[PDB]
Amino acid sequence: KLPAKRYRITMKNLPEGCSWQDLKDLARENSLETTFSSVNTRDFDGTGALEFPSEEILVEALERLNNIEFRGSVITVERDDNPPPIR
Repeated sequence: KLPAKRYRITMKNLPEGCSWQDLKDLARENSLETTFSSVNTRDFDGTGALEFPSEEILVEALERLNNIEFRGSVITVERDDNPPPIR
């Protein structure tokens, strides 16, 4: 796989109305502070994205959120780095 110089991750398999406020609530309550959040309600893809101020919370929250049962659905988190081109 490729490296990553950030502290953000994306969620998948989360077909719920969990909005920025929701994910932010559970995140902060689960010992995970985030500075940025985002979700996709426009479609039924059930995928979100969160970011932490530090890497410690990112790796921890990622390993603590990765593969989790919620509302009868198994949600998973995976980092996705998409930096700019070389030009």
